[PDB]
Amino acid sequence: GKVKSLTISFDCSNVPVYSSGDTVSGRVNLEVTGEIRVKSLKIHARGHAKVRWTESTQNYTEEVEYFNHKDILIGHERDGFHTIHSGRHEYAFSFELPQTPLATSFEGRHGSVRYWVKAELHRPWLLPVKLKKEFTVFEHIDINLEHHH
Repeated sequence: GKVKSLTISFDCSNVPVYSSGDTVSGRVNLEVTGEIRVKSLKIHARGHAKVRWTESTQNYTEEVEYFNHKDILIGHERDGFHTIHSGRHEYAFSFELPQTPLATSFEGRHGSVRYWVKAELHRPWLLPVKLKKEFTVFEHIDINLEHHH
């Protein structure tokens, strides 16, 4: 069998922008011909900030992780032998972002803030296939409140 395509998509028009408290939902999309044996399909979602600065002249950098979510969508972490059959497969995933403040996605001279989901397809006697896809976070969008009578 052969993996013909492996992609990540985010469920939503515009591309979804996320913020504190939001659920990020998406899928790992896999197209296969024939059959393939897999150990696991894993996802790893992460948000982090990295910054750079100079001091009289020794250069420094600092990193902070905002969250780190891991999930096994197929198989088992041990290194299961699940079989993916001919056709198209969309493996759903979802996770919730922290409710506390999250820095806006950013790339600049002095540093960056990045959020992403990484998918890993692990197969017997083969190197993992790894794919990353960024998603955009805004610190401030629209705070939804509810009122009751």
